Amino acid sequence: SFGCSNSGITDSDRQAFLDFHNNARRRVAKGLEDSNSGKLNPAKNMYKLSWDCAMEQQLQDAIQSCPSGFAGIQGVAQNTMSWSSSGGYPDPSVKIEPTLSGWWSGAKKNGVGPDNKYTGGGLFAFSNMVYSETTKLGCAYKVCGTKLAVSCIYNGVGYITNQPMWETGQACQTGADCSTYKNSGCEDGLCTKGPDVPETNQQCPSNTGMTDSVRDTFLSVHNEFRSSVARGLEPDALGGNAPKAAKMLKMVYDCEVEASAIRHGNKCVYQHSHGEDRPGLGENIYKTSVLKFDKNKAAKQASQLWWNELKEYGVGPSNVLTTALWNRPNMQIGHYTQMAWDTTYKLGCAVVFCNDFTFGVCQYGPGGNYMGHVIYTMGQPCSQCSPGATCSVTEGLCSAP
Repeated sequence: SFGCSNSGITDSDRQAFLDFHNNARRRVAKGLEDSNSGKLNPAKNMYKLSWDCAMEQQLQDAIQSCPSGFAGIQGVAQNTMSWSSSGGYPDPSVKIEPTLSGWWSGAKKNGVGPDNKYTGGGLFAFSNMVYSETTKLGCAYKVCGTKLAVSCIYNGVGYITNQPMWETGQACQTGADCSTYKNSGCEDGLCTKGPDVPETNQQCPSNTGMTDSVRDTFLSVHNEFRSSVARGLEPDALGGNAPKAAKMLKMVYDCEVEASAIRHGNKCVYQHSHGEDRPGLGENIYKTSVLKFDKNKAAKQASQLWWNELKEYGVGPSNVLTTALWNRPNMQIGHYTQMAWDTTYKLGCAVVFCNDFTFGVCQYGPGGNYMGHVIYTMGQPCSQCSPGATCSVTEGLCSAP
């Protein structure tokens, strides 16, 4: 049906954009898509795209003059292609397939790394098409005399350095296999996103700018990484895995710590707050060029980019945060350390839409990154938890709340 008002393209065009993307996504998911050398890895959690009229209309409005470069539309990644011909374009629909196949040819021509990680080398356009967490699609073309621009925008970002375009696994069998969004369906190996759950703010009613869904994203992503690291499961670029943690505390969400992150977030200056403005609190910051970026997507991406420091740069088996590891050229580790800091247990975050970037701030109480100190005490999980605390060996986190 589509139900789009835009007369710039036809339904037949919308169906050709949409089908090309989903057929190619399903091929990847099924492990059937060619690479430069063998087959691409199969995909779990590979979502089917749905058409979005609002996304389509906005993109259509931006290309009326066949501009050079990117539209700068909010909340989305963009793919773009320009054609020239002295004969003009009496049937622009015939350029849909070679545009999309030209975007797609990224992977076959250059290849994709063993973890399906984005590294560029010419995967930009392929990454937007294939990105597993993307659920919405909007495309449009415009004729400008002898010039044709064909473009698609996507509600997910696939060009982030070292982030996996998709996770290797079997394609979904039922909707229970789709882990990215709750209550997803499954159509022949493609996950299908259901309707959006309404955003609530019951955890911290005095604060403005944050919602419960975003809080639980930060909190669960933090805790799950701390659980993983305490049990010896997290890879370290400096050798093997990071050591087991003896007394890794489970984080709780804290409204006051949130209110403090919100204050700094609302200033819209990409830098650390002064330590006296967050007294006794650690801090992690994040921005992305994408404007008005989904707050949950921004929370998950920020958390992972901070965490990735361990597998990218490394800490080593002593687990000590040293000035020698700190001062490494082009290597930062301090965002990861604060996330893994065992004495740190209150989390409060903010995601603020600034006019220049989506800004993400998390604050940490009591706050780590003591120079010359271990990031966490090393030993068997739960071994050194405080006298009255609970801990399971299958999670490895000391908790009292």
